[PDB]
Amino acid sequence: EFRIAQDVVARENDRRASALKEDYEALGANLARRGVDIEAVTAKVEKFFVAVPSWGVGTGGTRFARFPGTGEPRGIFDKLDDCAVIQQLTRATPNVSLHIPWDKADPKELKARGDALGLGFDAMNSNTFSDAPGQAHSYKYGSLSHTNAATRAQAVEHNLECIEIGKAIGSKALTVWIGDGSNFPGQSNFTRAFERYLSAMAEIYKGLPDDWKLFSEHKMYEPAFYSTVVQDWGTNYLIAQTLGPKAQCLVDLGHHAPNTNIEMIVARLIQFGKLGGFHFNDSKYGDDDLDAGAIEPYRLFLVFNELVDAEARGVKGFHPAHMIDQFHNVTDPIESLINSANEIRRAYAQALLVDRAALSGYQEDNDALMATETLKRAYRTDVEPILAEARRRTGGAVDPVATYRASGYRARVAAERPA
Amino acid sequence: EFRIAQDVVARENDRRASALKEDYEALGANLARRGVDIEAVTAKVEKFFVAVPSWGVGTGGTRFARFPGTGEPRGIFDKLDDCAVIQQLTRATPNVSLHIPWDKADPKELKARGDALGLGFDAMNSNTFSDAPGQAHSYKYGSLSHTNAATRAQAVEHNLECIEIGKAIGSKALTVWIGDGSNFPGQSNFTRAFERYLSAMAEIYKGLPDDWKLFSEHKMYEPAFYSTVVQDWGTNYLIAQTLGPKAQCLVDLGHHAPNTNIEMIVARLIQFGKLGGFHFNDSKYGDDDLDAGAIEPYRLFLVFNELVDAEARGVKGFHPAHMIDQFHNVTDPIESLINSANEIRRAYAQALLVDRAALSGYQEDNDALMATETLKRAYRTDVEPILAEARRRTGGAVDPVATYRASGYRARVAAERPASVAGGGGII
Amino acid sequence: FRIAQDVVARENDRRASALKEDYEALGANLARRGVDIEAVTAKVEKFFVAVPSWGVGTGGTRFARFPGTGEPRGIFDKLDDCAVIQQLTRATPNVSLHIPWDKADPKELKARGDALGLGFDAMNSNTFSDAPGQAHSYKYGSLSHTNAATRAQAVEHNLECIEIGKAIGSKALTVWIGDGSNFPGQSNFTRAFERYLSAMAEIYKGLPDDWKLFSEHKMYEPAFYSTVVQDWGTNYLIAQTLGPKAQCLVDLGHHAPNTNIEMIVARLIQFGKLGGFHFNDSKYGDDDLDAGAIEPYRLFLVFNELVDAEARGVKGFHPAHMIDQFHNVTDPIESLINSANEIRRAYAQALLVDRAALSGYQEDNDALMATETLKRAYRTDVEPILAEARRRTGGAVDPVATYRASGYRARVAAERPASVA
Amino acid sequence: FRIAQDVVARENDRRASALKEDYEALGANLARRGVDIEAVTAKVEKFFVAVPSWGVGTGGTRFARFPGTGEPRGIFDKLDDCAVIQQLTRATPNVSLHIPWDKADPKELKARGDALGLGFDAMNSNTFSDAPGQAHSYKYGSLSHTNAATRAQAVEHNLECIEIGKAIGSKALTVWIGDGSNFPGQSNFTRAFERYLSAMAEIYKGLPDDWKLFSEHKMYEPAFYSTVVQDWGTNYLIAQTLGPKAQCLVDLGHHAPNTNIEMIVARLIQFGKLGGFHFNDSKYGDDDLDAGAIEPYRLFLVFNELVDAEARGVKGFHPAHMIDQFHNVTDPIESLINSANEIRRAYAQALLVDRAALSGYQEDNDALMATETLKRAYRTDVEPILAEARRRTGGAVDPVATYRASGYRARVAAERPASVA
Ligand SMILES: O=C(CO)[C@H](O)[C@H](O)[C@H](O)CO
Ligand SMILES: O=C(CO)[C@H](O)[C@H](O)[C@H](O)CO
Ligand SMILES: O=C(CO)[C@H](O)[C@H](O)[C@H](O)CO
Ligand SMILES: O=C(CO)[C@H](O)[C@H](O)[C@H](O)CO
Ligand SMILES: [Mn+2]
Ligand SMILES: [Mn+2]
Ligand SMILES: [Mn+2]
Ligand SMILES: [Mn+2]
Ligand SMILES: [Mn+2]
Ligand SMILES: [Mn+2]
Ligand SMILES: [Mn+2]
Ligand SMILES: [Mn+2]
Repeated sequence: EFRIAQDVVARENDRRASALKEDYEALGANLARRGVDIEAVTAKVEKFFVAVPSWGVGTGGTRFARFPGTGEPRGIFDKLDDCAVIQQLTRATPNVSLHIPWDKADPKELKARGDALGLGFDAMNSNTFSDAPGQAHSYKYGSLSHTNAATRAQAVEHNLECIEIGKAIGSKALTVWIGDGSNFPGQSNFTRAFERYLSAMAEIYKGLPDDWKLFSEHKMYEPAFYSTVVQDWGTNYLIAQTLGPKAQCLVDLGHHAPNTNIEMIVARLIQFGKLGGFHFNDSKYGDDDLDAGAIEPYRLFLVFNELVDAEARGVKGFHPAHMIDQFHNVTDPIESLINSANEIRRAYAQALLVDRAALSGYQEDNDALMATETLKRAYRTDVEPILAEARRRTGGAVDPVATYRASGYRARVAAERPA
Repeated sequence: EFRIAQDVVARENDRRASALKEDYEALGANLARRGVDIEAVTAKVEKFFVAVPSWGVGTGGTRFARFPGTGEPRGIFDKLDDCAVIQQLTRATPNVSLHIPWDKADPKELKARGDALGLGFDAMNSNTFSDAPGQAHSYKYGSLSHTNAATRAQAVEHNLECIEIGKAIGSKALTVWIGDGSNFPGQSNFTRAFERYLSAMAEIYKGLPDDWKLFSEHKMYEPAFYSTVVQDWGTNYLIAQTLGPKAQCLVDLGHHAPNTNIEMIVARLIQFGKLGGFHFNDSKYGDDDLDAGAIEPYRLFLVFNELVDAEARGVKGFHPAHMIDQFHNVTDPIESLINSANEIRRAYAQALLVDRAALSGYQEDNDALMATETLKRAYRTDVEPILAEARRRTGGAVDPVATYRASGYRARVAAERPASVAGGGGII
Repeated sequence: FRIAQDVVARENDRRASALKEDYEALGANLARRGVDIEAVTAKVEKFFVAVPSWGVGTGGTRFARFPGTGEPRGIFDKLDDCAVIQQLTRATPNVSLHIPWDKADPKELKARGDALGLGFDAMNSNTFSDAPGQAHSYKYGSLSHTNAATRAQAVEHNLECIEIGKAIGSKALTVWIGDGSNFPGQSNFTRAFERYLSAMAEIYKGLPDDWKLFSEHKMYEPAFYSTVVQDWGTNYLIAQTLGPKAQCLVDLGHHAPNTNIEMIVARLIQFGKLGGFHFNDSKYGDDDLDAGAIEPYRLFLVFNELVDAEARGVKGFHPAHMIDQFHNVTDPIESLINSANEIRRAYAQALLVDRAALSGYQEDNDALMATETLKRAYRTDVEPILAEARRRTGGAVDPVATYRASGYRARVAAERPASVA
Repeated sequence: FRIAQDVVARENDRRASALKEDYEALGANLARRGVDIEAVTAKVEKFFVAVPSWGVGTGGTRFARFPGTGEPRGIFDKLDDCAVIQQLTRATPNVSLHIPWDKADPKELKARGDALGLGFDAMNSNTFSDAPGQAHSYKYGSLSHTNAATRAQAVEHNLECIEIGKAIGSKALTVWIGDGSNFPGQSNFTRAFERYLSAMAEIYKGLPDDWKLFSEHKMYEPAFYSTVVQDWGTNYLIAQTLGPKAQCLVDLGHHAPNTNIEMIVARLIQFGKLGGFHFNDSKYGDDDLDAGAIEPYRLFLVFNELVDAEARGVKGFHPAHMIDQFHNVTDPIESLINSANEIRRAYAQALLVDRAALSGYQEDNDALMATETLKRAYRTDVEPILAEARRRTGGAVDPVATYRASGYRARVAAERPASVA
């Protein structure tokens, strides 16, 4: 089934075919003059996939308010339908990231709906940062690192339940992000809290399938405003190293202190084999969770530069999980996810254009200016023609958002869904 | 009416009177050696008041979750009852700051309850950063600076109603904080958006009584994550200067960029007569809204040092409004507000101890070390005996939190009020 | 000609074919977007940014300085090097001088400038360091120093900068001082600012009718607790207090972490106090790195505000543009060349924004299409436009490549002795 | 004795009465709190922090240096000044040397220290600046430089620092380098780190059995885009990779804005890699200001983690403590005196925390009482304890007051030639 009529996609592609051909051939010639085969780039671009968050499909909110749009998805099933649109048009988001209990539903049915829509499932995400009605023990003061044994046990059990749901739908990993920390100095004993967390995570690791990975996600602050147990990549490394080979670190771009060189963290984790994956988004102040690349596109390019370099250096067994973790508070969630996915492919595409041989020589000779200009020659390249062509060739739209709007999908779901 | 039994307050004071006497006399002796009359300090401390937020007595939350405790207040009347407890035990929070429409209710009943509890009302707070039921225009894309004329008018009308409610209950000011801003470059035109805001505020200004003040509150970010119309004190000054004499700037401690020298902003606003008031709280990362002084007590003291210095050299009827703006997500709201009000008086008391004459000399001599040590000599002084004696002398408790727990108030209201349920904040 | 014309010719010819292909390709793409590439190029070749005299020599940190070969011996050598930057980029016809660093006979300075085809931008005073034979030290401040005689000495220095500037063609004085404190209590915030205001008022009195006085704010460094002119708020208060000739200068790296700098620019323009810019890039503090090397989009967003001002028809809006950078690990001339290029790049992209469409998306609160309208311009590779603008005006298609081909650095290295103490 | 004993005695007697009153009052308050003031004073008397040789001279920024009078020139003058701090505070018996700044015949250094009653803490290498005659420049790095010969030169310099240290009684080498990049792409993060690790392994081999090697992380400066040893995470990787003798040194002002530093301290202690501390305070960057002059509570919280660690009896816990500050606008000796004082103040308050009560409130999630339990200790004015500790150990009740009364600064000013006067 196709959420967006195929005739609309065809019509909107034909409407832009002429211009695209000119832009693509123009870029192809320019790249050839630079010794790059544009076909080789497009080929890799159409293979780059990033998972879409179920929680990004509906309108998000802040601690102050939530302003829903029309046709808000009623549950995980409506969310999957909307995710299908993103994948149909960008062809870059074949897998969906689920969050439990937000997306709790019959696993078998989730699998059926996913298969019918042509969608897969990425890492599962546990939730012990909020209480569910009728919950025996509250996570107000923590979960996996809570002082109360029963509360930790409950948190662990919930994570095991997430694993069970994931196994039913085809997921192969569990991402653990908790709000555990303190809001006041002295409230928590930093070391003891971390010891409890490590002990609890060891129990989850014990119940982790051998064809699964366990991802721990660090965050400097929020919901905890004084200290957070898994506060940065340093603590995260200690966790992954301590737990085992199947445990790795997940880097969410917006979870770092102001001015942090995030691309270096990525490099460090790769070198020591603990870079499990990414949670893509952009920010300017805190964990803003804005559309990827909308604030600092160069930074996004530099992160991918490290990923591509890893391959170039011959790093092996390197297959980071890529996921978008965003909240869309003032835009059509589907549109933002579409352009965010496009932006991630944009950064990846530019990273592929870096002349590694040239860069290597400038680094060795300490020619900083030419080294940075070598990175810029790649970043400054407008790879949109490649992104559009990759989409067109794989059943997607030349201009996803334009086709999305031309289809009238939002008004359609608005009529189908309550207000 | 006494929310907390007088016998309990008396009992809990007698239990600690002996130790207090010793500490107070020791401190009095130390201050005397320093040429300071402990009695003069206590006399001023007894008269220092800071407004408590009504939204502060209820458990707060984050965008990820809210964990309500037992006996959560149902509405403004329950909240007023709880604020009465903070005032009775600390004697430092006689006025409550209301937020509309969270606390909307009959002005006669509000004023009636306040009077019976011995509570007054500080500045009113308007809410155009959220949508209420039946609202004709959404504030999703802004309010006073929204591109839609009808929306701006609706926001203006709401503020005018806030002034109306405040006039009926004895309030003398309106504080305006909005989330207006953008999450993406290009979404808003910085200039046009600010021009729209100024024009809307002008209409609100026209509705201000002659003895009222309009406080605009800046904030770097949240809920807007790319730009905010009233992002800092610079824009805030432009606003106040543009609107008029009754318009001044409100400084919320946790609303500044990382590493900002906040005490300097206070000085600058005072110098140009635009320091409307304060929103006290503490933080480490963003607008954490934590208990005042719990993270950086020295910074709080330094802010009060600017306030006391201005006071010491008599300036333009200088009387900024002091208010606490905090959310308590992991403690008993009443206890945190009690100790936060205490910390504010603590910083004030310490600022009073600064030898202004000596500091002035060291500043003119460019003796940086002695100048900073002059400040530290005051700050390092443990003024707790003063704070406790000030409380004891005015009908308060020597140890407020201790007295609060001994009274069993929380267990009491928990039994009278419906049980609560945890859930999310507005993440989805 | 600092750089041989035959070299510039040879290097341009070697790249003419590729430029033609890229420019014409870009031209067609722009035409399809309703934009005339010729109109963009015509404006780009006229965008100028002043080159800092202090940026031509290698810079350093409080830890060390690593000079390269052929470091300029004085201001005259610096002007010679600035001539290279202008000849190759054609985007830096004016130089910004710093007194006393560049103190010399005004007549000679002017003669060298005219000979090289260079002009002079705003003068820069220096009361953040002590010069020989000074009666009072600026250790504890200058224009805001508690000692009246020290403030007077600083005022006199600024007036002298104005006299030098008048003689050489300058029409503005930029004032940046380190005045502030490293400890709470060391300074009375208000009295220190009042002293500063009194001093600046005197300097203002020495301003010719057609001159401007620019005060430059900075959050910290050299002062590490408080700085008198710490941010744009205090800066606005200064400009408004002083008068019509007093305006604010914004140095990109002088703001608190995460500050929305483009908004400050918009605010100052709205109230007519945006005197000019000090361009550079940074990641941590006032790093003074090559413009656009760290955050190119932010640079573009700043220019988006500058172009919007013209779009909105702001009157008498002629901000001064100056590069304020230090080059610690690269050939200063090469960094200044590419930095000037980056600035023209951000400017050109700002010119490509479809303001009509943008205006529509803003009014309809279509945040996604509004930001995409900005991105469509920013994502455009305008390098061909920059290169064509240079070709037409006597510059180099690839400035740094041409600079390296000329062997200029090696030449001046043999002419200039390295300082030994 | 640098300071006349009669002056110390006279200034102590002058303030003995008030001290007795305050100490006794504090003793009674603590008594009521179940604490023996005598036990606290006894521990404070034994808390020592290394004074940096580079701390007694006036510091500066990249913009300027404003030397005071009697500036110490060379290590011998510096040791004489350091002796004044130790004599008056009795809290800084050991000095931290920096090579080559303090290079001199080891025998003479040892002799001079013994004569002044001063020992030597960790040695400090310097490959972040170039020395005269140096074969290879550290402009683009040192231990992680791409040029093999440059790395070898840096390794040898470090080995030389160990040799000097062994001769004077030092038992550790602290390695802080500016290695990094100012531009994206300039360095390959991983390869640069691999080169550093290989270089440090060589240095590690020259370590005696009883020596420690400390690596000090820093977010930025002098490198403004990336730094090889940028944070504690990379620092942990280094220490763990090198071996048991390698540990991490934490300099308070070397972290990103808002970083929870006390947590990093706890984490390093838990994994046995907390080598030591570099004390100072800051507000913006690596300001290197007097310890506790900006954020005294943060300093207390760091000591809370240290005192707790001992309370828990953690293994591998025995951190070195050193002051690493620069004094740009004060008498360096007075600042080091009051900084050492602040450090003992924070230590003393940490000793007052009721660990049993705290533990209870932590287990019961009573956040308010847990934090108040810390505040009850922090709010306590321990100055009487600090003053008494000094008085009882040969120091001054009021160090700075005694220092000024002695007229020391004027004395050395008359013995040492200033650049101009
Ligand atoms: O980033 C995170 C919270 O800050 C986690 O990944 C969450 O699970 C995700 O954002 C959904 O709330
Ligand atoms: O600080 C504020 C929001 O950040 C405003 O004062 C609010 O009105 C107050 O905090 C209540 O949410
Ligand atoms: O930016 C500044 C100092 O931070 C001023 O403009 C200086 O005068 C300039 O950078 C030269 O040092
Ligand atoms: O802190 C450091 C430099 O930032 C190192 O410890 C230095 O060796 C010390 O500060 C002396 O410059
Ligand atoms: Mn995430
Ligand atoms: Mn997040
Ligand atoms: Mn507030
Ligand atoms: Mn707030
Ligand atoms: Mn500048
Ligand atoms: Mn600067
Ligand atoms: Mn250090
Ligand atoms: Mn340092």
